[PDB]
Amino acid sequence: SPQKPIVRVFLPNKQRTVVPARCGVTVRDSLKKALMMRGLIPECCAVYRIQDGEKKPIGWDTDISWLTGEELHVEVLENVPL
Ligand SMILES: COc1cc(OC)c(/C=C/S(=O)(=O)Cc2ccc(OC)c(NCC(=O)O)c2)c(OC)c1
Repeated sequence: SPQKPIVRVFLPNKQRTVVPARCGVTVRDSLKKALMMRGLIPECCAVYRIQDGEKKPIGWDTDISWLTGEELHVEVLENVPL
């Protein structure tokens, strides 16, 4: 059934957006909107999601429709954060 699923991304500065689980869409497209909805840009950010007290670094080329229902984190790449 054509349901509208969503995945919420925590933007930089501890904000949070929500994007539909865009099928055939990479993180970059979906969450570049996410940045722009805060007024930010996808250039200076990285995308990785916090799991069990840990971090699972996602790829900007990752298909976002697999990350549905799961909240992501976008963290500013300042001086290459590990
Ligand atoms: C900060 O930048 C953004 C922040 C947003 O939010 C904080 C939204 C979007 C909010 S939203 O409410 O439209 C998400 C959304 C979509 C579909 C849903 O069901 C199908 C539901 N269901 C739960 C509910 O209705 O609350 C929620 C944003 O969108 C581009 C950008």
